[PDB]
Amino acid sequence: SFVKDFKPQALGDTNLFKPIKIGNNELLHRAVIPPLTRMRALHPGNIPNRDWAVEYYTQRAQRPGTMIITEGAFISPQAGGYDNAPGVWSEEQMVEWTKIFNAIHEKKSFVWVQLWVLGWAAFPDNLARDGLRYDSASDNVFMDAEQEAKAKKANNPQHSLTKDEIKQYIKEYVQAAKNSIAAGADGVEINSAHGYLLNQFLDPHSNTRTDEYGGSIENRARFTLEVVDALVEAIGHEKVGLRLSPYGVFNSMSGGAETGIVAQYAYVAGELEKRAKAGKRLAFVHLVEPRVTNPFLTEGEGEYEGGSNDFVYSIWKGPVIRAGNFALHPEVVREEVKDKRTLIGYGRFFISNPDLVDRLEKGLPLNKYDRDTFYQMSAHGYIDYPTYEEALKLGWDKS
Ligand SMILES: Cc1cc2nc3c(=O)[nH]c(=O)nc-3n(C[C@H](O)[C@H](O)[C@H](O)COP(=O)(O)O)c2cc1C
Repeated sequence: SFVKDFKPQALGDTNLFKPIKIGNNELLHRAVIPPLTRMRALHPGNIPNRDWAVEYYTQRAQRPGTMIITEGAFISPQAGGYDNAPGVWSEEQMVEWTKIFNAIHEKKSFVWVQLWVLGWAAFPDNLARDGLRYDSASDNVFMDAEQEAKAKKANNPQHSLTKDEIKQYIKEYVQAAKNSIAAGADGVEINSAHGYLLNQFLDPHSNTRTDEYGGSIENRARFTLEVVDALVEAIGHEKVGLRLSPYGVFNSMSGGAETGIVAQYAYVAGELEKRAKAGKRLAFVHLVEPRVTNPFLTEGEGEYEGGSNDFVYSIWKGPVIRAGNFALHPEVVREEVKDKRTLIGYGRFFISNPDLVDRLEKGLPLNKYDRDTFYQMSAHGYIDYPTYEEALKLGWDKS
């Protein structure tokens, strides 16, 4: 069915539908598909689903000039920990990724691959199964109760990365970025948000190191900046974007309770723009909004008013994508896009509406999303959401 008490608003007379150039890509509009894990990848091998992947993406790449940011993908075996999330380190993985990339392109849309590294968010059992470590910045702070229960049951303790293992992850980043480009992706996105490894180093609560990787705004931000600097040399700055979540609390991150949280992030921005002046300006900066501090909280739940993302605009002068409870607040997006370099990432509503863009343009009703199939091994709740026409044919009230 459609969203019940939702009063849609046509957004075609806004900047959301004005073209803009991101990297080498020329989008026909500014409503992007943010990275979304759906757990349909095949085990073993973390192979992208060969039965439904192309169809799912293809349905979403229907409105021409759309920028699609893929589900997070592990850059390596030690970077993962989820059996059904896809990888981007093997041939078997890349063969299926090329098919995907082609279909999106055939529909005249673009595709950026999110490079993923779990850190303490990965299941220790899975890693221990395959003889892998349970990595993280520190080893005297854990994610949560069950995460430590799992870790010990499987006798796979949290391991503080050495400077050499940190370098190894950087190797793995470059390579994954190359195979993504080599396979035909328009560029990659560095996931340095939602509490995964990179964020785990940025954050003062999770990072209690004393070396060159801990102890100061400069040191915490070091691992993140070294990936940006490594990927920029391997595939070029206009094929590299960074995703951050300043006020995120997901996966045990500090957020607005950390009095120095803003200073930590203003520092990352300042350095990104520094490089921008040196010619090397990243394709974008993706920003998860405080509106949502936890993706698995209903729209409206986990809203942080004590903080804002606006400060980034003062430092970074490039394109900035914003994701966070925008679908049901067109009146908010209206104001937000009045700014000239801002894109809106729609997540939960891009799952249920493969034709979201047109619905957004025309202020047409939205399809309710089924929270239960987000992470299901099924095609249902995956590729079977109907477009407006079909919902009308189904009679989701209007026959
Ligand atoms: C099913 C699901 C999976 C997600 N997977 C990822 C992920 O792989 N990486 C990422 O950084 N964000 C992920 N997100 C967060 C989205 O990118 C987006 O920021 C979030 O849904 C908030 O926007 P919304 O209100 O439009 O959904 C996910 C969200 C959902 C609901």
